[PDB]
Amino acid sequence: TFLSCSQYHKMYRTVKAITGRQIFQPLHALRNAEKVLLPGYHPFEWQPPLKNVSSRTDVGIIDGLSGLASSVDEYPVDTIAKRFRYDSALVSALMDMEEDILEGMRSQDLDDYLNGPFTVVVKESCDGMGDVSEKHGSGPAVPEKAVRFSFTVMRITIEHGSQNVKVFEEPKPNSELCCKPLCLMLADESDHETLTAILSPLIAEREAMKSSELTLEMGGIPRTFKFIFRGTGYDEKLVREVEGLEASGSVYICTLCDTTRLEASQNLVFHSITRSHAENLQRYEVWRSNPYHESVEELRDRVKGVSAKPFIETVPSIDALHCDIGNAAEFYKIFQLEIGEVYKHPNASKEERKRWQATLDKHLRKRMNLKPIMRMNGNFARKLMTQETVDAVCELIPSEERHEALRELMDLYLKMKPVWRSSCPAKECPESLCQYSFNSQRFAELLSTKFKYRYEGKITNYFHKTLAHVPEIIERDGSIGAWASEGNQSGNKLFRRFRKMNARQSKCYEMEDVLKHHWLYTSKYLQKFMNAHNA
Amino acid sequence: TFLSCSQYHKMYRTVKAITGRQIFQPLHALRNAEKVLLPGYHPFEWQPPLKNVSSRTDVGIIDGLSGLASSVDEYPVDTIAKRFRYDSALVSALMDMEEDILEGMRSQDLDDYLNGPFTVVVKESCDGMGDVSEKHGSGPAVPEKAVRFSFTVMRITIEHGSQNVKVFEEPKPNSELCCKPLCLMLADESDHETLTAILSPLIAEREAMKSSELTLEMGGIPRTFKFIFRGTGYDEKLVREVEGLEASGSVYICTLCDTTRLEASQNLVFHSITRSHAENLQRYEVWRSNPYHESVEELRDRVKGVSAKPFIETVPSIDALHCDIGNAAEFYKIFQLEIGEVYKHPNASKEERKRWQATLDKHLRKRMNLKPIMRMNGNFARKLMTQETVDAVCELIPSEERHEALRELMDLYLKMKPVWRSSCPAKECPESLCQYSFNSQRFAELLSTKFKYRYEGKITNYFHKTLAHVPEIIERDGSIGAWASEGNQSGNKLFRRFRKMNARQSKCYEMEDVLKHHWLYTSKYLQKFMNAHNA
DNA sequence: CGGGTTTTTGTTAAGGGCTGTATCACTGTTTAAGACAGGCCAGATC
DNA sequence: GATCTGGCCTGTCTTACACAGTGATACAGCCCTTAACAAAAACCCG
DNA sequence: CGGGTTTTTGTCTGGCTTCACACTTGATTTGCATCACTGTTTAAGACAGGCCAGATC
DNA sequence: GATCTGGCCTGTCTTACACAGTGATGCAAATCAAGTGTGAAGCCAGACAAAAACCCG
Ligand SMILES: [Ca+2]
Ligand SMILES: [Ca+2]
Ligand SMILES: [Ca+2]
Ligand SMILES: [Ca+2]
Ligand SMILES: [Zn+2]
Ligand SMILES: [Zn+2]
Repeated sequence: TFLSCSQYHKMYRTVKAITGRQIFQPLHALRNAEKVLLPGYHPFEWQPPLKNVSSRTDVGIIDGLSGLASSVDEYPVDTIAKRFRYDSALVSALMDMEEDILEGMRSQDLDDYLNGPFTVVVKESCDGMGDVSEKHGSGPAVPEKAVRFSFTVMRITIEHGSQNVKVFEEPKPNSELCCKPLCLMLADESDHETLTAILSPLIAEREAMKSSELTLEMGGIPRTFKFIFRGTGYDEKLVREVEGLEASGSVYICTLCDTTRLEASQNLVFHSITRSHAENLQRYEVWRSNPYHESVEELRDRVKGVSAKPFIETVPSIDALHCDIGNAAEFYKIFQLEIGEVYKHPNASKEERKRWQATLDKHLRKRMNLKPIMRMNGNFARKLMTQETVDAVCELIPSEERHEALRELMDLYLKMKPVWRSSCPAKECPESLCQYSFNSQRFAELLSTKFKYRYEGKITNYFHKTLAHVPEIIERDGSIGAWASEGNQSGNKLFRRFRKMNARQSKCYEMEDVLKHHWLYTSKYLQKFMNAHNA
Repeated sequence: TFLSCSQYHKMYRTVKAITGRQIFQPLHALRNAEKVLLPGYHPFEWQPPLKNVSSRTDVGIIDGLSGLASSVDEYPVDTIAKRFRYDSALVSALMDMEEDILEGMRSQDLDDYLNGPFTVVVKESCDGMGDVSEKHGSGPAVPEKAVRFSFTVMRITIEHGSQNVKVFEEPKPNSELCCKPLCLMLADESDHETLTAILSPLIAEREAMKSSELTLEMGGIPRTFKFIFRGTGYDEKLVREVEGLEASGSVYICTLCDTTRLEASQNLVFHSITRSHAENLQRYEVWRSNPYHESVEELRDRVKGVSAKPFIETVPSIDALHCDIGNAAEFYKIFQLEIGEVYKHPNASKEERKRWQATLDKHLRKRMNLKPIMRMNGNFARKLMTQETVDAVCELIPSEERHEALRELMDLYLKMKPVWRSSCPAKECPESLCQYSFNSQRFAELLSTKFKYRYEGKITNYFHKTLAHVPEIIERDGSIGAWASEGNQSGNKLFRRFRKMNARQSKCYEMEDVLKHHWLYTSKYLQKFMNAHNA
């Protein structure tokens, strides 16, 4: 309810004095019940012990700088940052859902008194937010950016009998209140030095606990958990940055296969994922070393635009959210270009196209009340992307064979969108999946011919991904929509709301508070209560 | 507690599902319990009727523009503004404090069923809070201002037999939560045409209900109320604006006596109070008409600086908040001067000035943790005006006697501060009240002799009001602290909060929501629920 | 008026468990509008 | 050409222009109990 | 070890009890959806020509 | 002289950067409000007779 302590105390004492009873509990009984829900409360132990990681079990909110050298002699740093220790936070996230683990265990007809090697599958994701500053006073202070690194327990399995059974699977994976916060920093997500300064310890802890087993007493008996991390909720820019690629405008487009934007137009769907992390460390080594004594423009070809040391280990994936938003903006542009009738007379001016845009947006907020937006958002993408939109915009272009072509294009795009928009297209839409190959090869066909005034050279990133990589990503990892960044893209509102209503402005405590409240919010032993009206 | 409706409903359904009972009430129950506490619910009857005011009794929140013609052909107005009708507001206030004034008659050994002509004494306060905007997106561009005209039932008094007994007196007169809001608008306080367009109807209503008697059934038996309005919650700026006086930096300084700054410095404390509202209207008539055919520079002597038509009827009084802030800032200036020994070597340059300022700032921050600031608030003025602060700053002057010449000065200013700052100096500090004349006269001598290097010509306005008019404003009104703008100055907080936490962004509903919620917050039938824990 | 009784009450101090409220460290990071007085140029004028 | 006078420009001044609200910590009451000893009306009993 | 002493149960037929509960039908409350409205661009970075300007044969 | 080439200038094109939350309406479902006599689930009757948990020769 985003109440504060003074307001909760007002309500407490008022209900108490009126009713006579004590319906709400006092504040200290909330601090005590809170100590149980943060990390740093339960006893756990690793085996073998974690290399370079402490052994204590009461480690709460650590300073994020990790003892970063802060004097007037080292590289200047003022980015305040708080975090959890990865292992203790993961333990807390598991004993926050002990009850659901046990319930799923019973549901799968398993002996509730079991302690097998529970294989957890976590999905971690960082996403830098912008302009988290405010106006606490008479002044427009400054642009202030933040970065949240967060994770989520995606799926818990056990190796019972001779197989694996889902003891637990996240209901809505990319939701604002199942993405647990792990690190909060106030820094530009492209300030590579400070970013690595903050995130290096977390990657260290992650690499450490990737190779051991966690003993944790869970409701009586102790259980042994094994972890498998999957960094997937990184948007395209953060993938190209952390993994050590060149910026998005390069010749090398796909962060999953090493193909060049040009040759990605002569051949649209015959690629295969070949951009791992080990290979990219190897390619950076070849770059920095240059053992074949090549020129810059030959060494680039040798190492496929890798000119930086891969920092975090991500996995090849496509970010369904930004994939769909980019496709929608792309279609907005193609609608404008169809209005301009460019397929017959090219090379208009830098204002004829603006007039075409005016035509389009007037017609749209006259035939749909679809208000124009200068920043493409998923809402405008859902509203735009319909067969009704070509149904409308057909009456703005003179020829009708363009109606036919664009109608067919929209048909194929909507016929394939669910396969990467769902959260389990193996069962939710298996016909679309088993026909994706054909329904996208013909989409590429019709992009080759009836739009070659655009797709002769440059074909954008997300179209290449959407067309050529989706089926094998599915055959590799189940779905595409679940493994996305929508979860970490919602919590910006929570960040701002907590920093406004529940904080202490001290610039040192003021971040512990946000981190703590967002942790509590995304808890589950509490959502069990706030969802009590569903019996 | 400032809950939304979604949040309140969430808490409601949670408690209902957990407990199983129903402690909180559904939203519709609260809307029904709200329709009773807003104005435009009870029946009332003016006798004789109110000239130019309707007779309906169910008029609540209405467009503040009062049907101001808004076409392309009229003077363009764009200010959103909501208001209550003044009589409806007073009726709701009275049948809100019904229980309290019944208890008052009980305590005063009167009859519950007594229907004497209750004379009410209401305070009027209008304050133009500024910068009430927030950044919705990107761009700090537009600052927007606001104005809230409000009132406060200050005392209620029945004329039992042949004596007036105080059935009710406000405990905290200038408090956050008894200043009932009446009208509020988004417009500069000095956009004089808009301000008059909005406040002309309200003035019409408060002029209508000055020769009538509200008949209102209160706890069964009907009662006859009869009003006295006093406009006092006005900062110097609006006083001068809506009385038809020259801007505050003129030669005619006091809004109570018509005297020149030079003559104020020659004669420090012997003035009377000789500037009413009818006198202002009559002097404006002299101005506009110019009956004696004389040039501007002696006509302005004839009309003592009245060159505009008076708009509202305010009373001759001094604010207290701005009074002590101004006097404290003037002592701060005297300190910056004494550090530099301006008396020995006058006419320095505009670098030693800032040097003196930074000297005093660093010194005070070192000695008292009194971190300096630019906008001098009330906490700064509170801390700075202490005998300890002069005892500290006294260690920065090479002189031997300026020590005592500041010690005595601060001594007398402190002997004077309670006299006006008190909400009833008669029975809180009558010794200060009977010595105030002597203390102010000695203070005046001290400024005139050991500080003539500053107060030879210019003497600021507040060192005229404070010095020469307090011992008569007291004898005319009682206190000075009660009749002040603090109650309104505080409510500004609430506005901003409401405007972001309880509103509809509709730019038409988004203001009546703020106004309704502020009326509720200011109610009393609810404050004696949120104060149940004490009693 | 008493006067044995009830019938209930007043009191002590240590230590703890609990609860309610006050206190604490801390965060804003220059005004804008108008009045008047010089002072110096700048042009009107003898 | 010399001189008298007004206009413009800065420059000082005087009124305003958003700090109470956040979580955490610290006291200050305040009741429960040991065990006994004494104390206001409540009231028949004499 | 299997046999024996606790807690704990079945157990009496009677009369008792509170209270759910039959069976309408409209006047209320309560739940859960809708609804109209709000924000009013880019900012770094890659690649490509193209023009010009200075170098070189 | 004549041309080549390299540097700077825009000029497009790529990924990215803030919309669910406000108070209001408005129908569907629930309940509930009486009627009046029912039976049903326990209550408890002091005292008596077949089982689980553990002592005991
Ligand atoms: Ca991002
Ligand atoms: Ca994001
Ligand atoms: Ca003001
Ligand atoms: Ca104010
Ligand atoms: Zn690819
Ligand atoms: Zn005066």
